Formats: sequence, C-alpha cells, structure tokens
Amino acid sequence: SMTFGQALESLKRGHLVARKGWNGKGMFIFMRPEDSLPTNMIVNQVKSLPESFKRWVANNHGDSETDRIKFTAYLCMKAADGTIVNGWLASQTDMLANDWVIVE
Ligand SMILES: Nc1nc2c(ncn2[C@@H]2O[C@@H]3COP(=O)(O)O[C@H]4[C@@H](O)[C@H](n5cnc6c(=O)[nH]c(N)nc65)O[C@@H]4COP(=O)(O)O[C@H]3[C@H]2O)c(=O)[nH]1
Ligand SMILES: Nc1ncnc2c1ncn2[C@@H]1O[C@@H]2COP(=O)(O)OP(=O)(O)OC[C@H]3O[C@@H](O[C@H]2[C@H]1O)[C@H](O)[C@@H]3O
Repeated sequence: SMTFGQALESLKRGHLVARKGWNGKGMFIFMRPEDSLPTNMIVNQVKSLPESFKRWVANNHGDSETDRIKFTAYLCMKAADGTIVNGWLASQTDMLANDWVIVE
C-alpha cells in the first residue's frame, strides 16, 4: 500500500508516481521545480506567458529594480495520450487512496 502522502514525499524527491486505480493507462505524475525569475526576463523574453500578464508585470516593475517573481513548484501529468498536463490536480479518490506506486 502507498498513500498520497507517501507519493507526495516521493514526488518531492524527484520521482515519477502513479495510481494503479486510474482509468487511463501508462500515466504518471511529476513535480516541476520552483524558480525565481527576473522581471525583465518575464516581460521581454519568456515565450510561454500571455501578453496581458507580461503587461501586468511590466507595469508593476518597469523592467528594472533588481526584481524577481517566484514561480512555485507544481505537479504535472504525462497523460494517457502522451501530452503533458501542467497543473495536475488530485481527485478526492486520488487524495484518499492507497494504491499509489513509484513509476521511476
Ligand atoms: N508552452 C510551454 N512551453 C514550455 C513548457 N516547458 C517549456 N517550454 C518552452 O521551453 C522553453 C525553455 O524552457 P526552460 O529551459 O525551462 O526555460 C525557462 C525557465 O528557465 C523559466 N521559466 C519560465 N516559466 C517558468 C515557470 O513557471 N517555472 C520555472 N521554474 N521556470 C520558469 O524561463 C525560461 C524561459 O521560458 P520560455 O521563454 O517560455 O521558454 C521555454 C518555453 O518556450 C511548458 O510547459 N509549456
Ligand atoms: N488528459 C488529462 N488531462 C488532465 N488531467 C488528467 C488527464 N487524464 C487524467 N487526468 C487526471 O488524472 C486523474 C485520473 O485519471 P483518469 O482515471 O484516467 O481520469 P478519467 O477517467 O479520464 O476521468 C476524468 C476525471 O478524473 C479525475 O481525475 C483525473 C485527472 O485529475 C478528474 O476529476 C477528471 O474530471
């Protein structure tokens, strides 16, 4: 048996984990790391953000002032169809289950 709590501690240590009880097959979850980025980079360089958010950052930072924004750690899933889902969330079942397994 393995709890979500134990799976989370394995995730925090960099492992890939999954539930035997999921409907989809061949899936797993993993943690993406925290990073703190300079505001100028966010505004002028990061491709993976909408323009309205780059605008909010620019208007609160000016591409100046030694400024940084922390992007917190989060969970992701390699889904059944091979896509990567940023921001995996745990169902009630996932949270309370004890069929978790280390995938790698
Ligand atoms: N749509 C999409 N594209 C993705 C994804 N993962 C990687 N990429 C693409 O791969 C590029 C390189 O990512 P990186 O080496 O992690 O280099 C990243 C990383 O070092 C940092 N960064 C940006 N956003 C985050 C974030 O939310 N968390 C962390 N930890 N770092 C971030 O800024 C660098 C530059 O980011 P970009 O200019 O956007 O450049 C990104 C982006 O074009 C994803 O989940 N979705
Ligand atoms: N392509 C995906 N994109 C995002 N997230 C995914 C995908 N695929 C799986 N997940 C996550 O794994 C859990 C179990 O996987 P699953 O058993 O295969 O889910 P499902 O049969 O497709 O049903 C769907 C319901 O499952 C619950 O948890 C899901 C999701 O959090 C949710 O509330 C769903 O509304």
